[PDB]
Amino acid sequence: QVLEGLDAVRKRPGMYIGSTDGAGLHHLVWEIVDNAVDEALSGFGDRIDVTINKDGSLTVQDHGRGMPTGMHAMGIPTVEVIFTILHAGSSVVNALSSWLEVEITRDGAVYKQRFENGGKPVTTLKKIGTALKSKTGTKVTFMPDATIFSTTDFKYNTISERLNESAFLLKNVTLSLTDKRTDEAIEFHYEN
Ligand SMILES: Cc1cc(C)cc(-c2cc(NC(=O)[C@H]3COCCO3)[nH]n2)c1
Repeated sequence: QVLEGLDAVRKRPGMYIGSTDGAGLHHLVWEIVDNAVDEALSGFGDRIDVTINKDGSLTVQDHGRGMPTGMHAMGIPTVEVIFTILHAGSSVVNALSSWLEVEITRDGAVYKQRFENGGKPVTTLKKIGTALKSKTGTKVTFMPDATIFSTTDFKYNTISERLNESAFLLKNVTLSLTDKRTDEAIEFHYEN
């Protein structure tokens, strides 16, 4: 198993997300959402909020355990390793984004790391604030690289359908979509 940098993804994006059109663009969304969904499947967090931001970026927030806030080797944050080392999901999105921010909440603290220009870290994982001890979760916001995708316009209906389906499969978890470009909004939740 050979590890690679994010440059490898950028030179061969089709190999990881299939294409660089609308389908490939939305694959980025699926990757980030599936992480939140996987966490909820394990029973952590009961709502997953997706927001299409006005600047074109997209936000996914869950209330699971939060990504690891600890250190890897050489003082490098565990989360930075996940977002910058290709084990060939998260790193792929980061590599194909002009910028990405990840915010982690756990143990009364709120941490944040920011990446730019294809996943280059411009900060470390720094504590930016505090929260209630019970509050946990992960928030990821990314701006897809316009120099890679033929379209960077997220389609509300496409994402809405995918979240609806994810909600039906999860059960007892609320999935929401909010379009800040049009003020459109919707929520999905299926009981059992
Ligand atoms: C939106 C999004 C994006 C990413 C990369 C991870 C996650 C995420 C990851 C997790 N859970 C974890 O990372 C687990 C990993 O095992 C220790 C406890 O935390 N919940 N949510 C959510």
